[PDB]
Amino acid sequence: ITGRPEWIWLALGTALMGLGTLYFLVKGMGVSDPDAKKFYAITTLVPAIAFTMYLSMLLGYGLTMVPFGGEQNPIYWARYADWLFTTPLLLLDLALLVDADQGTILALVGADGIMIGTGLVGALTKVYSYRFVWWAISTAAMLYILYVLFFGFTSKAESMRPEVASTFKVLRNVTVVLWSAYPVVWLIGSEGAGIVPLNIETLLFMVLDVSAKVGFGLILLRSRAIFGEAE
Amino acid sequence: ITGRPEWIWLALGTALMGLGTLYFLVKGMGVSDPDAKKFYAITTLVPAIAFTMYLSMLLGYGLTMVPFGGEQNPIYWARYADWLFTTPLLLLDLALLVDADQGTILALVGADGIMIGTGLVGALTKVYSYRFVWWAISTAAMLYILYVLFFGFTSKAESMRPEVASTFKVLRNVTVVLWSAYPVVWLIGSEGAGIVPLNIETLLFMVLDVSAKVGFGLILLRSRAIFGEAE
Amino acid sequence: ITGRPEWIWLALGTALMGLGTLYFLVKGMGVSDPDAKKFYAITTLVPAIAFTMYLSMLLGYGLTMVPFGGEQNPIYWARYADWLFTTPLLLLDLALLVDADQGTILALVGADGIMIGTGLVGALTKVYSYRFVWWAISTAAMLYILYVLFFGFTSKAESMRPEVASTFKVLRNVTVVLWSAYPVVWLIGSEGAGIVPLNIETLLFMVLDVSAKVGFGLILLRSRAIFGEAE
Ligand SMILES: CC(C)CCC[C@@H](C)CCC[C@@H](C)CCC[C@@H](C)CCOC[C@@H](CO)OCC[C@H](C)CCC[C@H](C)CCC[C@H](C)CCCC(C)C
Ligand SMILES: CC(C)CCC[C@@H](C)CCC[C@@H](C)CCC[C@@H](C)CCOC[C@@H](CO)OCC[C@H](C)CCC[C@H](C)CCC[C@H](C)CCCC(C)C
Ligand SMILES: CC(C)CCC[C@@H](C)CCC[C@@H](C)CCC[C@@H](C)CCOC[C@@H](CO)OCC[C@H](C)CCC[C@H](C)CCC[C@H](C)CCCC(C)C
Ligand SMILES: *C/C=C(C)/C=C/C=C(C)/C=C/C1=C(C)CCCC1(C)C
Ligand SMILES: *C/C=C(C)/C=C/C=C(C)/C=C/C1=C(C)CCCC1(C)C
Ligand SMILES: *C/C=C(C)/C=C/C=C(C)/C=C/C1=C(C)CCCC1(C)C
Ligand SMILES: CCCCCCCCCCCCCCC
Ligand SMILES: CCCCCCCCCCCCCCC
Ligand SMILES: CCCCCCCCCCCCCCC
Ligand SMILES: CCCCCCCCCCCCCC
Ligand SMILES: CCCCCCCCCCCCCC
Ligand SMILES: CCCCCCCCCCCCCC
Ligand SMILES: CCCCCCCCCCCCC
Ligand SMILES: CCCCCCCCCCCCC
Ligand SMILES: CCCCCCCCCCCCC
Ligand SMILES: CCCCCCCCCCC
Ligand SMILES: CCCCCCCCCCC
Ligand SMILES: CCCCCCCCCCC
Ligand SMILES: CCCCCCCCCCC
Ligand SMILES: CCCCCCCCCC
Ligand SMILES: CCCCCCCCCC
Ligand SMILES: CCCCCCCCCC
Ligand SMILES: CCCCCCCCC
Ligand SMILES: CCCCCCCCC
Ligand SMILES: CCCCCCCCC
Ligand SMILES: CCCCCCCC
Ligand SMILES: CCCCCCCC
Ligand SMILES: CCCCCCCC
Ligand SMILES: CCCCCCCC
Ligand SMILES: CCCCCCCC
Ligand SMILES: CCCCCCCC
Ligand SMILES: CCCCCCCC
Ligand SMILES: CCCCCCCC
Ligand SMILES: CCCCCCCC
Repeated sequence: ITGRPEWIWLALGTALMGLGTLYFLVKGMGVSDPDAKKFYAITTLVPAIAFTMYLSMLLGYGLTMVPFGGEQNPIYWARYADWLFTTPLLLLDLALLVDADQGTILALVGADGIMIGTGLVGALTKVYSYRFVWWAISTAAMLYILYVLFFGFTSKAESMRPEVASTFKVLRNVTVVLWSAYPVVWLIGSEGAGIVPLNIETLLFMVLDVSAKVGFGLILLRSRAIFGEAE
Repeated sequence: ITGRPEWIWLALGTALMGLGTLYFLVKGMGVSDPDAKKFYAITTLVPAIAFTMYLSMLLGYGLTMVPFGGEQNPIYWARYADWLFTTPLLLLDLALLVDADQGTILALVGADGIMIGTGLVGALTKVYSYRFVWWAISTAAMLYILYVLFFGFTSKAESMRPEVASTFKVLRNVTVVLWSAYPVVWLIGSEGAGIVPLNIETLLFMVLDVSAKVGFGLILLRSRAIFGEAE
Repeated sequence: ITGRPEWIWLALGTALMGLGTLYFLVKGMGVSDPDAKKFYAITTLVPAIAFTMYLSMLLGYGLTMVPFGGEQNPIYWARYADWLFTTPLLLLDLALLVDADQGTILALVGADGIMIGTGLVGALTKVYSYRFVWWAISTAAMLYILYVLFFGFTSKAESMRPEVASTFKVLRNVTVVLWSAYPVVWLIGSEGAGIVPLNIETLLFMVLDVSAKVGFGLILLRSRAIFGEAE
């Protein structure tokens, strides 16, 4: 395990996701409100899935070698397995907060699936120049998602409770900033142009992942917006 | 890319799915009705997914070699990745049109999953005679789906709005004819008996795919059946 | 096929799932009640999926070799493909019976996904001692599911119809006993410590699978709890 310099960040990531999972699990024990239960379920599952995939990367299972540029390049494929399930759960948290219509939710989840799926294909593609074609398609799917979060959701939040409108606005802003960093790190890291070494890349993704999951969850689950308006 | 004679049909397929995706995306921009949004979301996602998988076939990612009959046989596995997601979306379009009950929708999607999954296993099976066992099981799942579309849905459409009944009937008929061709092409093509060469097989699937997705979508999204009855 | 001593149990399993599938399919033909249709759909799909995966194991497709302990160890990976889809369907049968809230259903299905997914990783892991780390995480996800079935569902059933409360209690008890055997068989069988040989392991899983699917389904589909209260 320690044979890879990036192991320290995989281990820290595993620990922080594990701790985040346990914290949300305990916190949600005292919850009976049916609406709050939905948000706790979604939000606890996110770091639990990430915990398993960080562990698989730490132990070496979630790593494969991909030939491109005349080299055997270490590619952590387990990231995409994580993201396939956790990024639509994160979007679902946002969509339920603002009572999004079903068509909009399906558009978001579908675009998200395309985003992660094409990122996976790009990560595993052996023809170097083609990796960036997949990156571009994935990034276009991301831009669609960000567009919807701003010009379909923000003006939906404003007709809702003030506490859900303010909580949505904060989580929207956190999401757009954090999620936009992922394609940049991929592009300059070992999957793309290879300018930033894998150990630093792994650190960067770990900070983004913990912030986008445990950070996000801490903000959401401390808000009164997750509860039905009750006396 | 041009090293494979079937590349021209993969390229045309990619282009037509891409163009179809953009057309539906633009067309749905001016839509606020919650019901119509569902149909636009579902129907736009279908060629978008197909676009990505056609591209993966064009660039060579979605192709693998399978030993059977003492030969290395080129198998485009990306078709099944496409179909796994797009065929239940197509069925969902039909089921929502007639306000199908939840049990029926689950039966359809489940049978569809079995249909595509067993087709994938058959496509990748190395014992030649066993490929046709999987083809038979998949075809039985197809026949179940077609049965339900006729003797569970058609008589559901008739108690609904005339515009939804007439639109459903047309899309049902398009679906049954087009979908029934797929097992025949598989059986006589490079996956099955090998009587029709891969380049012609690829052409045939491209025509079926564009018709079943973009053709289907053009009929559906031009109907007033996708809108709630409103003043 | 007969080259593997466990083939007889794979063949019997295939037959019993096939027969169970046909029986439930015929039985549900005379059903119009929308609630009952949901239970028939879910419950018929379960042995149908299991039938396909038992067949893939019989024909040899669903088997791979995994190096650990200095040996090439036969691992039937198709079990996890089965279980990935059938265990959440089984939980859905239980959850719908007691009209579980959406948050609880998502927690169950999510924990179940983690349970099966980590079992799959453990089954395919090449570092022997690490296989048991994945077994432990999977078992913890199982224990969460069993906890919810007892201390979240049982007291939900009691405020419902007596026929649904009594049917739920029986199916809950069947589920907890049968499902708890699976991690034990894995641990002592060819995936784990290797004390019980593969042919006996295969027998054990076949008895558990038929009981947990066809047995379970026979109890559920003969109950009046699956019908809406109607005059
Ligand atoms: C509604 C939304 C969910 C829409 C989803 C959007 C989605 C369509 C976007 C594209 C997803 C698609 C790229 C998934 C591809 C998975 C694939 C990378 C798995 C690895 O297999 C690739 C090659 C080795 O590089 O296998 C070597 C050759 C092997 C023989 C491969 C044969 C097995 C195939 C992988 C079977 C395909 C199954 C499905 C792709 C399962 C989806 C997995 C998940 C990653 C989407
Ligand atoms: C409700 C509905 C959705 C019901 C669904 C119906 C469904 C059950 C029908 C059968 C689906 C099943 C056949 C999927 C099999 C996928 C498999 C072909 C992927 C390729 O792996 C096959 C071999 C190489 O040929 O791998 C070589 C050996 C490798 C070590 C394989 C180990 C990895 C396994 C593939 C893990 C299994 C994961 C699940 C099958 C994911 C499902 C993918 C999708 C195609 C259904
Ligand atoms: C809401 C709930 C559903 C939550 C779900 C919980 C879930 C997160 C729990 C963990 C699931 C995760 C372990 C699935 C891993 C599948 C993996 C074993 C498939 C086989 O690939 C493993 C190695 C060979 O051993 O591939 C060799 C290297 C290859 C290059 C691998 C590259 C292809 C990757 C497999 C692509 C990943 C796609 C997704 C994992 C699809 C999920 C399949 C299913 C088994 C969950
Ligand atoms: C918890 C994990 C999260 C929130 C991950 C988010 C990841 C993305 C938004 C990834 C986006 C990518 C692209 C837009 C193109 C390049 C490849 C990706 C997959 C890194
Ligand atoms: C957009 C793509 C569509 C609508 C594809 C539909 C495909 C089918 C109905 C495929 C059916 C098959 C069988 C019935 C058995 C042989 C294998 C298949 C998968 C080709
Ligand atoms: C129809 C099949 C059923 C109901 C299978 C149930 C399987 C399980 C509950 C498996 C559990 C496992 C663990 C808890 C850890 C070890 C690995 C598994 C996957 C066997
Ligand atoms: C969105 C953030 C992307 C920028 C990442 C900056 C990383 C700087 C680290 C120094 C680069 C290491 C190069 C020498 C090894
Ligand atoms: C459902 C349509 C299946 C029939 C396809 C007919 C294809 C005819 C093309 C000629 C066959 C090529 C054989 C000589 C290369
Ligand atoms: C939950 C049941 C696990 C116990 C399984 C008992 C199997 C006993 C069979 C005898 C073991 C075979 C060892 C000699 C080959
Ligand atoms: C490819 C995996 C996509 C599914 C991820 C799980 C999250 C799905 C959330 C469903 C949202 C509800 C839509 C109506
Ligand atoms: C194996 C992939 C199956 C899921 C495909 C995505 C479409 C699912 C549509 C869900 C229909 C709603 C059922 C209640
Ligand atoms: C990884 C596969 C998980 C999906 C299995 C299919 C069963 C899903 C049942 C959905 C229950 C409804 C939740 C709201
Ligand atoms: C186009 C929608 C406006 C809100 C999205 C902001 C786009 C940020 C760009 C992210 C950088 C990705 C490379
Ligand atoms: C049995 C349901 C009647 C409607 C379905 C028509 C079946 C068409 C056969 C398709 C050919 C597949 C090989
Ligand atoms: C902790 C919840 C109480 C009900 C679950 C009973 C646990 C049975 C243990 C199963 C054995 C697995 C190794
Ligand atoms: C070796 C790099 C070749 C450049 C490929 C860039 C493609 C980016 C596509 C953006 C439309
Ligand atoms: C080499 C071909 C052997 C014939 C197999 C046909 C099987 C079809 C099954 C239909 C019930
Ligand atoms: C070779 C076996 C080494 C023992 C591993 C047991 C790990 C079990 C983890 C339970 C917390
Ligand atoms: C990680 C295993 C958890 C099993 C005990 C249940 C913890 C309490 C959860 C309350 C919903
Ligand atoms: C509760 C702490 C969980 C941390 C387990 C994984 C950390 C890796 C240590 C090497
Ligand atoms: C908008 C046109 C999209 C076409 C891109 C793929 C066509 C392949 C050209 C070689
Ligand atoms: C209807 C009987 C189904 C049995 C088919 C599979 C049994 C395997 C026989 C070798
Ligand atoms: C993006 C950083 C999130 C910070 C989380 C802090 C949570 C405290 C309530
Ligand atoms: C099956 C062929 C469909 C033809 C689509 C034409 C759409 C015009 C409205
Ligand atoms: C766990 C054993 C189940 C027994 C099923 C018998 C069904 C008869 C109604
Ligand atoms: C990591 C366990 C958290 C302890 C409880 C925190 C207050 C709910
Ligand atoms: C008003 C919300 C500001 C949140 C910005 C957080 C940036 C990481
Ligand atoms: C809305 C601001 C987006 C900031 C992008 C930051 C990418 C590192
Ligand atoms: C391909 C872009 C379509 C242009 C608009 C068509 C009329 C909505
Ligand atoms: C009355 C609907 C006829 C549609 C037939 C289309 C055949 C491709
Ligand atoms: C309902 C008519 C089906 C026609 C099947 C055509 C197959 C090529
Ligand atoms: C296996 C076929 C079952 C025959 C009908 C049983 C009574 C519904
Ligand atoms: C009162 C229900 C008892 C069911 C026990 C079944 C054990 C296999
Ligand atoms: C509730 C009793 C569980 C019995 C476990 C049996 C495991 C073989």
